Amino acid sequence: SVPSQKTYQGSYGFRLGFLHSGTAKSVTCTYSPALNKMFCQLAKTCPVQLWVDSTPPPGTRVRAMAIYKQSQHMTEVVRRCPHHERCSDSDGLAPPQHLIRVEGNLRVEYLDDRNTFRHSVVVPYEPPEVGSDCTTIHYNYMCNSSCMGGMNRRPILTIITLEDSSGNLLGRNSFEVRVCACPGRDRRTEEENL
Ligand SMILES: [Zn+2]
Repeated sequence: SVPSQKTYQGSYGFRLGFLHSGTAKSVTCTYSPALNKMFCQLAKTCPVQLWVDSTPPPGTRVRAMAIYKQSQHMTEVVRRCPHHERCSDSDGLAPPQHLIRVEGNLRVEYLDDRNTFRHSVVVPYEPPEVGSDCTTIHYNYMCNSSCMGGMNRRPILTIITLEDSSGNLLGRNSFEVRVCACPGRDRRTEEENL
């Protein structure tokens, strides 16, 4: 089937935020508010912020999953291409087929859905620090959008879900993603078409 991608702030006022990085040649990750699209480099740190109005109960978890944006590819599971799947970039935690990984969190958990076969990565939800207003999760995309045999130029969306310790849905948000070599340039160019 196909995972829901409907925005749902829920009772905790769950929202996503991103760094305002700009489009200079040096940027490794930059978000476009106009396109609700993230442009980032392969395996590089991609900061995604979790903003809430109320602190979720203990045991709450955060899940990330990718799905193809185009309706004619939506049913196809998003996974790494043969090359990167076989490439030796393993961190010892993430399965080799998974596109999305989380770095700097030893409590990260990966899942191959037994029924839908969709891949996803989840971490415990942690309240914002003192003086801090949001929680930051560092994601890494282990395949380029252009990868032959993988996404193969097909656009993807990343769906972030907030769930309780039992898996019940608490909140949902999403954004488009493009993994490329020059995020800044690519973002600036796609926004010109506006
Ligand atoms: Zn690849």
